[PDB]
Amino acid sequence: YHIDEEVGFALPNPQENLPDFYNDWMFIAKHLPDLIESGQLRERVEKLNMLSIDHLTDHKSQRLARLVLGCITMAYVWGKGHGDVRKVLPRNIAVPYCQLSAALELPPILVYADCVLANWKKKDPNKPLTYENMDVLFSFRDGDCSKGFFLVSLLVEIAAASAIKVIPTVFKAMQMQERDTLLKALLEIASCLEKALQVFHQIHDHVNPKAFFSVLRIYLSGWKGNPQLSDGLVYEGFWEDPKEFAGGSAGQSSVFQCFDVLLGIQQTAGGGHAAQFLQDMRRYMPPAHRNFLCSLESNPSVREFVLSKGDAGLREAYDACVKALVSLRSYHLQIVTKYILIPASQAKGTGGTDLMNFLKTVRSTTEKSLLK
Ligand SMILES: Cc1ccc(NC(=O)Nc2cc([C@H]3C[C@H]3C(=O)O)ccc2N(CC(C)C)C2CCCCC2)cc1
Repeated sequence: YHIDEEVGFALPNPQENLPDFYNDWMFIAKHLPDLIESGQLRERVEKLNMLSIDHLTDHKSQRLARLVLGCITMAYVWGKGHGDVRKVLPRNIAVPYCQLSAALELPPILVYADCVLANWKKKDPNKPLTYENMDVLFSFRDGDCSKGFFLVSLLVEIAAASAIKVIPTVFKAMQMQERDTLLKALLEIASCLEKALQVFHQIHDHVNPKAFFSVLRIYLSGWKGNPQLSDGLVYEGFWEDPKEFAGGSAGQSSVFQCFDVLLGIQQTAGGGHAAQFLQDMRRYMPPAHRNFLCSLESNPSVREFVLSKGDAGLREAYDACVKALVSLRSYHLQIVTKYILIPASQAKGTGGTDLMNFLKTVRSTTEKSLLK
């Protein structure tokens, strides 16, 4: 399922340099701030040779190439970020990008798995995974707080990895009827989820709201229900008609969904808009991680097991997990207020109110699953 013990859904030790064959791509991606500002970004993209993807032969080089092409694509479409957009992606980016995206089974737009899960390095390999020892590989504009937003997102993923590695213990304990082992597992998950909540606080240290809202959000925006590209984007030379794809959001994280699925909280049940969105966002996750979520829904229910045993210790450990999720969602809502709602007050579903209502629906659905 391509889940790492240490960093979870994050790509371990991402690749940083492509083969020299792709130098022309890497130069543009590494210089987005200068090229966007000077107005050379679009000219440089339009001057690119067509580069075959046949020199990208392992998962790490393909993932780096997707991140490179994805950042180039956002810079090309959105430009300087003030409404002068391009609705046609030139063939010499669109064709290799779409081919690579098909091989990796991801849509041809920058997604969370590119610009967070694969967009990072350790400064010192001998030091731990702390903010001070980490950097991103690509940013869009000087002052866009991309390092802070991407790395804090990644730090939440790494924190969650401590809980994700316990999930097999949970199902093995239910299968083997190991009550004490299951109780310890559920409590360990809840403890890790509250430590993940502590990581959330780091966003205030590294991301300021004006920069995030007015700059970074622009470059992460997509072309699904977006009035600036109402029919989607033309991937020139690959598909004739434009296609719509959503921009990035926290709902693309597998961490956002996997614990609800583990605990039997049915966030994708029904035809409601929140459910449909979370189902649709699975298409924006790496296929192995989609598969992991699907396997969790097919396993015997943790929730029915705990409810069937007349075990107040099991129910409370389960409830500790649920409350931890509820806290996480509530802090998530505070982030929406500080980083979106308030900056806005001075694309369909992108509106801060729609984002707010979505998280409130999710948090309510989580609260409903409390046993007592
Ligand atoms: C392409 C792309 C897509 C997404 C992202 N990373 C992002 O969105 N992180 C995020 C955003 C919001 C706010 C805007 C509203 C939302 O999108 O729901 C709240 C919380 C978070 N996390 C932890 C934070 C403390 C940084 C998320 C919360 C769920 C688990 C992962 C981290 C980066 C690039």
